[PDB]
Amino acid sequence: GSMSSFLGKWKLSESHNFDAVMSKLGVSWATRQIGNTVTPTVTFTMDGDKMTMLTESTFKNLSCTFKFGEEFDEKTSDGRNVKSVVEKNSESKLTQTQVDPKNTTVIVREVDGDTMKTTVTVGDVTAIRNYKRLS
Ligand SMILES: CCCCC/C=C\C/C=C\C/C=C\C/C=C\CCCC(=O)O
Repeated sequence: GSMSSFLGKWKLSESHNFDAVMSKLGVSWATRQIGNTVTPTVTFTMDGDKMTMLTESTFKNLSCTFKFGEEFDEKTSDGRNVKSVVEKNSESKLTQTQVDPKNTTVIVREVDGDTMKTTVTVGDVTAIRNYKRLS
């Protein structure tokens, strides 16, 4: 219920054009390289009206918890302090916009069966990241 398809765990399987989006984010060379190697595992759980998305890689394990529509501060993996809002588009889709003062990153995550497609957009640049559902 409310993001039922999002519940559970997810491992990255493919990433296309990701160095473009986060060169544009000014992510350092070194953190970008790690971004291009590691395959995070994100977990969602819905807990009442608050959803939590945990990301686990060898780099960092970050997690954050949000109401939909409700702005909230966040530290990104790379280290930018951003103001985020996650909107519910549908039951199989949500959209996390991330505002720092240099750029705004929009992150569409969309569940379709065993795939969650994560589209990441900074201005005119776009990367797509697919996660295969675990178990
Ligand atoms: C612990 C984080 C692991 C991710 C890779 C590590 C570093 C990459 C560096 C910067 C990434 C910065 C911005 C990209 C914005 C959103 C990506 C999350 C999409 C997803 O949910 O796939």
